[PDB]
Amino acid sequence: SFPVQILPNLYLGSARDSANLESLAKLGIRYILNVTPNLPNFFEKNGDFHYKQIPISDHWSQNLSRFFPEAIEFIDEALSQNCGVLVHCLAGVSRSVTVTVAYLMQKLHLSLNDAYDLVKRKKSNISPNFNFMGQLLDFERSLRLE
Repeated sequence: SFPVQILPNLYLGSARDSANLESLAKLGIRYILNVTPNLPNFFEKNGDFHYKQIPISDHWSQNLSRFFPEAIEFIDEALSQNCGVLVHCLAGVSRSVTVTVAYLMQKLHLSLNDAYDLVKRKKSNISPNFNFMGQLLDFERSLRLE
């Protein structure tokens, strides 16, 4: 299996997907965001390619993880440059799913339902995680404040 395209330039990868830097390059992906439980936050530029790892604790907090903003800035900084972005979850998928849905809500002004549905359309195995769901509804309320 390979990473799915949620939107032009926006890709979502699961733990089992072929994260082959050559496959990625072909698809015209110069950015890569690894979302994974408890890894040190780190980033580096490989000339063309950009790489970043940000933690997303799947703990009960209603807390975003302050990395949602960075994750979005990173995805945004890519999409703006009109080039591929891969949001990858190295363990499972819930975390990268909650990240791209959060992105879709803020930058494409989609509601949770529409955003989540868009992702379910391209990734049917995914299932909701109540904790993350609670955090995204929280996130949407801020956005709603306007």
